[PDB]
Amino acid sequence: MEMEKEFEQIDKSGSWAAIYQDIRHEASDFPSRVAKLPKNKNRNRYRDVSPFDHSRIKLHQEDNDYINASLIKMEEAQRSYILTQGPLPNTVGHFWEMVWEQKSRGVVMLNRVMEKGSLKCAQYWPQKEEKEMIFEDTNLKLTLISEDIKSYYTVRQLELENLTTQETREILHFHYTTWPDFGVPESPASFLNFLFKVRESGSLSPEHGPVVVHCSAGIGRSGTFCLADTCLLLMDKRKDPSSVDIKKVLLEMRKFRMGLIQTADQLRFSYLAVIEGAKFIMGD
Repeated sequence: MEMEKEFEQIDKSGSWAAIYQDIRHEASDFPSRVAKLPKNKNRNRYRDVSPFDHSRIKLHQEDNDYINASLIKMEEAQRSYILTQGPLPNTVGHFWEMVWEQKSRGVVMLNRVMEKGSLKCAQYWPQKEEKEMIFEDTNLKLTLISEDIKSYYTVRQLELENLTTQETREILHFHYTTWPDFGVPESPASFLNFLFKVRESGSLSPEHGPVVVHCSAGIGRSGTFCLADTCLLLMDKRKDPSSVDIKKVLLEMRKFRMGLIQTADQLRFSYLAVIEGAKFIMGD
């Protein structure tokens, strides 16, 4: 069924809450035993958001290999993503260790450091060229190279140096700065423009490791980003684009991380973004 008609049908009948609860009921349940070990309590932001054991990213250290992060591997679309929580005061070094070890080119951030008057993640990158950051627990150095501030997003060039080997790499930071404190955006236009800027950079392409994408918990806004990207690519690749079923794609992604898409409003917004984005994919 053409999602655009499915959309109007759900909208006229006002059944978004019912559709969304169906997804919650059918979603996969896999173990997350490592996340729940006592030694990892200060590595999790939220008690009820954990990576599954089978898909969690492992840090390359013998001490403790745990980070709250998951690999979402989309086989038909030929895209992979790492979804993670916003870094905590005690996990900023782990976060950049994972970026290094997984050979990522881009980091996508969908929240502000403070929202609703509370801290939603650590200030984990440098704000001035001449004030670099050193993460002593993981032996990394991070320097701000340049910053481009636009009305709806900011893009930063960063240098990450492995101090053990003195290798350096350029990392691109894509920061969507205008998601509202409550609810979802009224139009998907600026979110789609942002997605296309990330694509254009190479950060989603198979010559690099998976993009790292986060918000506060790494499931709501972060799930909207990867869901929209994968659905648009499938519409490009298939003979019949109307065969792409956004609920089926979301359930496939939920095999790899729990809770993706947190509200019925986020589900509706994801439909809207794909419907409007397709009017470029099909050739306009």
